[PDB]
Amino acid sequence: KLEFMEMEKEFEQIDKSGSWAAIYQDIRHEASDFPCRVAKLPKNKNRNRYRDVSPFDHSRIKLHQEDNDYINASLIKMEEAQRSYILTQGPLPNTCGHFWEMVWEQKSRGVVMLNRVMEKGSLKCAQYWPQKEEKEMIFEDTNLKLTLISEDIKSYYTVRQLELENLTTQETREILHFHYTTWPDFGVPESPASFLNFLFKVRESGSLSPEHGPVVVHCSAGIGRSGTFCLADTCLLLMDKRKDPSSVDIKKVLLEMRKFRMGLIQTADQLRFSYLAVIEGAKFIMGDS
Ligand SMILES: O=P(O)(O)C(F)(F)c1ccc(CC(Cc2ccc(C(F)(F)P(=O)(O)O)cc2)(c2ccccc2)n2nnc3ccccc32)cc1
Repeated sequence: KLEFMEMEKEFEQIDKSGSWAAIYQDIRHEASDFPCRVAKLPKNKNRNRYRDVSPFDHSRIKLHQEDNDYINASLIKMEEAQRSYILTQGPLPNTCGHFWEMVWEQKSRGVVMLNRVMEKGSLKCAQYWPQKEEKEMIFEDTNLKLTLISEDIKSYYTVRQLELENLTTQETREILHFHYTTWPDFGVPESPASFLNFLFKVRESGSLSPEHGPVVVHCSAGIGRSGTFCLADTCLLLMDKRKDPSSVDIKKVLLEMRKFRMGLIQTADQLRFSYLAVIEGAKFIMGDS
């Protein structure tokens, strides 16, 4: 498979020449820009975790509710890869109900969390799901109830089964929560293997299938590690769908993705890691004969 050796040789070359930073800065400065007027309305200020991270008006997710339909969340639809994702911020203490409301309305089956719950700090996230099976939580504003059904804690991530119920209709659905616990803000996962294993667990669960609503992906701001996660998944899908893997251009795919939500992939190391996981990941998908 000389085609992979090439990419690897290229990757090695970029590593040698120390040009990941330059490649990344080139990509980000060609990023598109769109309005975020709704995110900037005075009434939505307390719904945004970060002043400068906002969903574009054209791709933001709307809550089918009365008062305010706003949530800092964006729909990323990748046409060629045949995959959609909803990227959002780690829930605020006042937006946890909106968060589950969105999961319901969009019929999402899975939630991928890539950050850690933080009570203090400028990079945090509220405890939006039950820590204890016996202590379920009710979101009064959106009339929803959620219960932890199961939990399987592993080394790099935790998989949970939750049960969400619309109190207005007594209906209930099973939501899978995949929490990668060792991914620091502005950092990279423990390792490619670790990341790929987590990603494969999410895939095999069916949470990403078109049958359900888009998987909801978030970290703290919903752009750096969420951006890295989605880019890798997307490129993997493309290398398998396309006749030749080497034809996948990380820059072009990242730019396409950035049309839907700003700042996806926050550091050059995240970009490099992204391509490293795609190289290794794609090798796996085509070699277990
Ligand atoms: O994995 P993630 O997504 O959770 C992350 F860790 F990468 C992340 C954490 C925090 C921020 C908001 C930030 C910094 C910031 C602001 C705007 C952007 C952007 F997308 F708009 P850009 O196009 O410029 O690349 C990017 C980064 C922050 C950094 C450090 C500490 C706290 C918050 N932020 N948001 N608003 C800010 C106002 C002042 C300073 C920093 C701000 C952004 C990303």
